Amino acid sequence: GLMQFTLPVRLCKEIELFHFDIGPFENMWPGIFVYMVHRSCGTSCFELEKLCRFIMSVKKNYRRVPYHNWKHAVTVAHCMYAILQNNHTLFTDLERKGLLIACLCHDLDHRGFSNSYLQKFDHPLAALYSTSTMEQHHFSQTVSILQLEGHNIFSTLSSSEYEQVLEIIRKAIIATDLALYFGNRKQLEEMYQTGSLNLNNQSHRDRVIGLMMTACDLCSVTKLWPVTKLTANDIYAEFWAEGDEMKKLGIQPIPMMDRDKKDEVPQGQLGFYNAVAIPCYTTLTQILPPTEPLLKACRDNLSQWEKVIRGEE
Ligand SMILES: CC(=O)Nc1cccc(-n2ccc(=O)c(-c3ccnn3-c3ccccc3F)n2)c1
Ligand SMILES: [Cl-]
Ligand SMILES: [Mg+2]
Ligand SMILES: [Zn+2]
Repeated sequence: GLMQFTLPVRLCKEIELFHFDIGPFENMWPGIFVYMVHRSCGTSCFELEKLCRFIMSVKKNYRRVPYHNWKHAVTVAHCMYAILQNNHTLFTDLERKGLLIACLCHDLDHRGFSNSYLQKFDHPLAALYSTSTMEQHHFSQTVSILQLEGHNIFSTLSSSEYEQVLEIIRKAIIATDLALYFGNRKQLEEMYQTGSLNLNNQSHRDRVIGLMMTACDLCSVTKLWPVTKLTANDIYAEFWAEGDEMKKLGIQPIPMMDRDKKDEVPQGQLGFYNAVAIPCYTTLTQILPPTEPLLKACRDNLSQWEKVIRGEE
């Protein structure tokens, strides 16, 4: 009960910032997550014994892939921590509980392949879940782990609170399907602009939580340039492996996934910043002003990629 987690001074201070990098010491990441739960939620939200057992089972069920791995899980959870801490009074106790867990679990058992590759391969999961294929699998994996003996971190919640938090977690994980982001952000853009955005409207909160999930999921593009640039390598290592597997199915991959077209990555990054990342953080900053540093950091990285093209690096 009186057992706090305490980080070294540099981490204690920098973990509060949006651009925090969780570092290369894997064995400190569970402790970093618990620290964030305790400050974001309370030392009472979860039983430490059950939480620690849940975290280590989640870790085991992430695969050794270049990008969609345990480090991504904890990175995405830290961005959500930074959003929640900078918007103290806007979120319920259940929401803060649900969303950190949703972020830790959002890519459970990822193989490093897109929904499109699963469908073209004719993977069994594509027959089970026709849309948001991997995201329905990630939620399924989350429910499976919660149901292991001694792993139900929500046990002290009432029956209705339990149904609510699992519904927050389901919608949050489904919302990390980037195919769904484009329409979600458009709707939020319309609602903010016409003044009809109402955070007491559950359908509206759901949409805002959706956008927070996209923002946390993409947060590699909101780090300092050296982190963003080095993470790009891991992201493209998966894209190129998927490209190889498309060629093995007798399909020419889109240039983004073709390792013969590495020359075109810098211009491909501009499109992604301009079509996806900047619009995401812009709409997020409009709804939640204290998340502005994500947009500023994203714009700085856009400027760095422009410099790569202009041959200045
Ligand atoms: C451009 C478009 O319209 N669609 C699209 C679709 C999927 C991927 C990317 N893509 C390209 C370049 C990147 O750096 C990233 C990117 C940056 C941080 N995270 N992701 C990311 C990685 C894997 C899966 C989804 C992700 F969002 N994503 C673009
Ligand atoms: Cl891979
Ligand atoms: Mg995902
Ligand atoms: Zn993800």
